[PDB]
Amino acid sequence: GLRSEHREKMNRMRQRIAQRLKEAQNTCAMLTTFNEIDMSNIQEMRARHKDAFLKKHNLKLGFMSAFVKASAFALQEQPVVNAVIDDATKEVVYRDYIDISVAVATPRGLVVPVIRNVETMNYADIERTISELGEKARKNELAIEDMDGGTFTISNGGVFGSLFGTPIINPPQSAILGMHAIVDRPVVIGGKVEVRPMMYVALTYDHRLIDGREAVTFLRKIKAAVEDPRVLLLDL
Amino acid sequence: GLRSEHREKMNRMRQRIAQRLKEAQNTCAMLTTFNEIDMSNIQEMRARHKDAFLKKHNLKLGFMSAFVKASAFALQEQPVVNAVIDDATKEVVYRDYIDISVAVATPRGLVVPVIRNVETMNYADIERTISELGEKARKNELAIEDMDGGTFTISNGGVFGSLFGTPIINPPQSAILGMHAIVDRPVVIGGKVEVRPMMYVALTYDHRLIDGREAVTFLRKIKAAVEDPRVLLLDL
Amino acid sequence: GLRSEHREKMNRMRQRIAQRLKEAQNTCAMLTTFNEIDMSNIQEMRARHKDAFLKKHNLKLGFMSAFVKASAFALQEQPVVNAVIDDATKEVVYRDYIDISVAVATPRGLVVPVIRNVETMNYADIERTISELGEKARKNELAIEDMDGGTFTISNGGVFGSLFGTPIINPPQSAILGMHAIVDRPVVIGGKVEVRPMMYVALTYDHRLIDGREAVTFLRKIKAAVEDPRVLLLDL
Repeated sequence: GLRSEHREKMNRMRQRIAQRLKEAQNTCAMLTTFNEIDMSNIQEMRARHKDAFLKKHNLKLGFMSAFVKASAFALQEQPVVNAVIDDATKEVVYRDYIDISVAVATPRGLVVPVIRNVETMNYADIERTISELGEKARKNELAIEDMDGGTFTISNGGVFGSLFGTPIINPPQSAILGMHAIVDRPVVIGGKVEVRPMMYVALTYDHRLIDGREAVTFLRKIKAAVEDPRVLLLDL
Repeated sequence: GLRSEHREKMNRMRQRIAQRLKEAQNTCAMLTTFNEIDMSNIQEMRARHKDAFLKKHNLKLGFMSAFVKASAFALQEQPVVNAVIDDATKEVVYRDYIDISVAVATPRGLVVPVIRNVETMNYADIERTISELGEKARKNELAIEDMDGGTFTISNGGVFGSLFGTPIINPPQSAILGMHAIVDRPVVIGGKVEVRPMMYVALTYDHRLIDGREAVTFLRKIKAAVEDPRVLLLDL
Repeated sequence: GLRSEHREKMNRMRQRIAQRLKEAQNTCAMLTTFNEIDMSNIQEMRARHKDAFLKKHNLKLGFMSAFVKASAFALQEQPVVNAVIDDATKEVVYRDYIDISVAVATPRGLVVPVIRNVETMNYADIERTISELGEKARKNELAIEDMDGGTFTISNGGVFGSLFGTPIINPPQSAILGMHAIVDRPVVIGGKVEVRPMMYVALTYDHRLIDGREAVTFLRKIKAAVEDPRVLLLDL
């Protein structure tokens, strides 16, 4: 055999990132709750609205916008999940606005832009902002003010094939949604086993501020808004 | 868009609750292990003993009592899981008695009464105590001595539709059982795919005191006692 | 009812173990990601190569060696997962060698020997080392130098029937693989529901050093190497 232990020194900013990551766990009391979403409806919608959508808006219709809009609706329903707890003053600051940070992928790494005031956006606007920030961040010119102060987060581990896992809360928030890969699985529809494209979804919430019942109902609201997008119009 | 950050100050007791919650994680070394329970037998039992049980005892036959009794049996089998570790004296205090705290739901919130000395109770007694405490706590007159000093806990996230998640240990204990919603899922019975009502069950245990093998065997014991209630009579 | 709280004092070494266990969580930023592995191929291989393998090597062909070799291949593919982070000097020490610690079961308890330089071993060598250490540790004569300094770990909760759970990183490492019990489950093969022997696999990684994408790809690499062992020969 052989032995060798070459090494590299940790730079300043990576050390800062590690310290911040540990502070995130040492500040919040994190727990996770899982659920499954039937992705048939979104796939069926996009597989026929993609062509006309591409012609109209010069954009590709992914399913990220549906999740972003559903999460925005769920947050609007339950303000507490949109709030954050500040220990420096012993105050639970609420927020009337809602902006969401979505992770984008670059060969150099992954970064998290922010979508400002998502409550007034359609699917087209969300997709356009996502594409604009994904091409703007592909080149390194992404400034701090486009990454600062998200209230809620959506993490994408699905594109790499994970089944389900526990994400970690980005410091200045109270929750994070972690999506995962879509897999064909057998499910029971109307008392009969059937094959559908399903995906597990995991939510991590700060148990100090958000009760377990609140987190579970919030996740079920996201599920309801993603399975049948027409729920968004009914304000149901 | 618009921005507004109205806020509310955290009261004394909620701050104390948050501090206690963080102390719970900073004291124990928590891990989780999951399993699945086939709920066919309990449903079939209650769907035909409900009427005569209601006439005899003036009570509704839920499946909470079955889980409470099965957990009591499992705890009696493995004393270590019923013990707690005291850092203030460096002693692992065992307990010959067994009392279990079960979470009840109220519109104002959720609270956790205690069932004293569950080892000598039938299903009828457990159901009667649960109903009595659920109606007594519906009105606010629930005193401290009815909530102090549980050795083991059963958490109910199922009624809200969660699939599975990781609960957090109530401070003065070594484990907690978290039930979840019952869903019809395809399973393999005798080499053939079949549809049954299943439910995921999660156990969180303090890894300092309880070994992984012990936790897994304890969870399997609960599964065995809940799938086939006649195991309780055999002392098997 | 009755009450009694006899107790036993925690000895020195068990207290040290608990302190080390808590230090493990307070040092690393741990997260978990899960996946499922189709175990048909390994079962089919061993169910017909077992007899000739037993005659040739006087050994029983388990599936532990396949997992050990697949994990070694995955580690060799991604050096960062094999590295560890040292806070005492602010350096990320890499390792050109690879040794793996595998948990063995004894009636007195469970212990974790080490397999040195697994990158140059076949299935036969890994099985022989596992058997030798399992019989050597059955008797208490297992020295420290046979347990010190593993770079990666494989934990066995399957033999006790667990479905899936979150293991805890052994201090001087950056990841741990936790296997679980094999269960027959319905899966979709070529658009049609089918019954196969499956098993959930969980990876716990230190989020300070290993990115989520890296962990997910590493787990998928293990899955690819275990489902089709011929991937090992192709260096694919």
